[PDB]
Parts: sequence; structure tokens; C-alpha cells
Amino acid sequence: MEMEKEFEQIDKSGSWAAIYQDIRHEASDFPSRVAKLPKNKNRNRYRDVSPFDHSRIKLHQEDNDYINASLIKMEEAQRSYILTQGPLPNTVGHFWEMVWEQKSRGVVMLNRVMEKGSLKCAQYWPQKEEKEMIFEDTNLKLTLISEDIKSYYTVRQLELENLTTQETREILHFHYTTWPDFGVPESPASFLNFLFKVRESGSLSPEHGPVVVHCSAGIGRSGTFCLADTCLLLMDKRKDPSSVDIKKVLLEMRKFRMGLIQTADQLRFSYLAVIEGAKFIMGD
Ligand SMILES: O=C1NC[C@H]2CCN(C(=O)OCc3ccccc3)CC[C@H]12
Repeated sequence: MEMEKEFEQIDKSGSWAAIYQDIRHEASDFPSRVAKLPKNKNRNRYRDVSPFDHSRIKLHQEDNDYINASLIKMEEAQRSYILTQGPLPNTVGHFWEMVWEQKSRGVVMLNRVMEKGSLKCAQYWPQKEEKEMIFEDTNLKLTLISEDIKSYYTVRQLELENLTTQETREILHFHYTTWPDFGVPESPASFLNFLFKVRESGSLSPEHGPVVVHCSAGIGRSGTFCLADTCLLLMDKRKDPSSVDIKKVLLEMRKFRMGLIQTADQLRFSYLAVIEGAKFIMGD
């Protein structure tokens, strides 16, 4: 059923809360035993948001391999994402170790360091060229190379150096800075242009490791980003784009990380985003 007609039917009936609860009821439940070990308590921002054991990213070290991050592998779309929590003061070194070990080109950040007057993640990248950051626990150096500040987002070029081998790589930081404190954006136009700019960079392409995506918990905004990306890609691949079922794609993605899409308003925004994105590719 053409998802726009499905959209108008749920709007006119006001049944977004009912649709969302049905997804919550059908979603996969897999064990998260490593996340709940006592040694990992200070590695988790939220007690109720944990990676499944089968899809968790493992750090390459014998001491403690744990990070709150999941590999979302979308087989038909041929896209992979790592979804992770905003880094904590004691996990910033782990975060950059993961970027290095997974060969990621891009980091997508969908939150502000401070929102609603509280800290939603650590200040994990350098703010000035001449003040680099050293992570002694993982033996990495991070330098700001350049910064481009636009009205709805900021792009930064970073250099990550493995101090063990003296290899260096360029990482692109894509920072969406205007997600409102309450609810979701009124129009999806600035969000869709942000995805297109991430795509344009090469960060989502198969010649690199998976893109690293985060918000505060790594399920809400983060879920919206990868759901919209994957749905639009399937519409360009499938003989009949009308066959793309956003609820079925969300359930597939929830096999790899719990809780993706946190509210019925986030669900409606994802639809809205996918509906408006299809008109620029297929319509005019
Ligand atoms: O701001 C803009 N004006 C022209 C547009 C050209 C590329 N854009 C696009 O394809 O539209 C939505 C979308 C984004 C990703 C995938 C499918 C559809 C992003 C917005 C751009």
C-alpha cells in the first residue's frame, strides 16, 4: 500500500500511537548478557538501552572488549551502520578505538553536547586546531583539521593517528545541530539535505567501514537516520518502489539493536521524511 496513502489514513484516524505500540509488541528480544556484567556498569549511559550479544561491536583488546554499540547489517539494501550511545567521560578512548578498528570514514552526531540543561554526551572531539586530544588508554591522537559551520549542520575534518604504528586517517564529522529540544522537526527538508550531504561524502559507501551514528542513547534520532536512508535506497533498487514497507524495514533493523524509533512522533517523522524524499527522486 503506497505509504503516503497509509500516512493520510493514520493521520485522519489519529492512530500513530496504536501503530507504534504494534511495532513495540512484534520487536525482537535477544540477550544482552555482556552489557549487564558488573564490570561494564560505567560503560552504559542508560540501564534500559543495551546492545544484543549477537550484533555487539567488540573492541580488539583482551582486557575488556565491551562498548555500547551495535552493527545494523541491511542485506537487500547492501548498507551497514554502527549505532552507538553518545560517549561517556570514561568511554571516549573506546569510541575512537572502535572508529579506528572498524575502518569507518564518517561519524554522524544528531544531538548537542548540552540539551534541556543536562549533558547528553562528552565533548569527545577538539574545538581548536592547535589543541589536539590524546587518549592514553587506547594510544590515539585526534586533531581538528577544518570546520564548516552552516545554519542546520556543521562538517569537520579530523585526523586520527594510531600512536602505536604512526598510521593516520581522515575522519569526517557530520553534526546535525538543530534537532529541537522537544518533539521532532516540523519539516524534514533540513534532515533530508543532511543525509544527502553524508552520502555525497563517501561515508556510507562499501569501500569504507560502516558509518558510526549516535545521539544520546543511539536508538531514537539515530534510528530515524538509518531507517530513512535504507528505505530511500530500496526505492531506487526495487522494480516497484511502492513495495517498500517502512514498518517491515524498522522490524528488520530492530533485530540488530533494541528500541529504534523512541516515540510515535519519531515514527510519523520517518514516514514524512521517506514520503517527501521519494518526490525528489520519482516525482519532479
Ligand atoms: O536540499 C536539497 N535540494 C536538492 C536535493 C538533492 C538531494 N537530496 C535529495 O535527494 O532529496 C531528499 C533525499 C535525500 C536522500 C535520499 C533521497 C532523497 C537532498 C536534498 C537536496
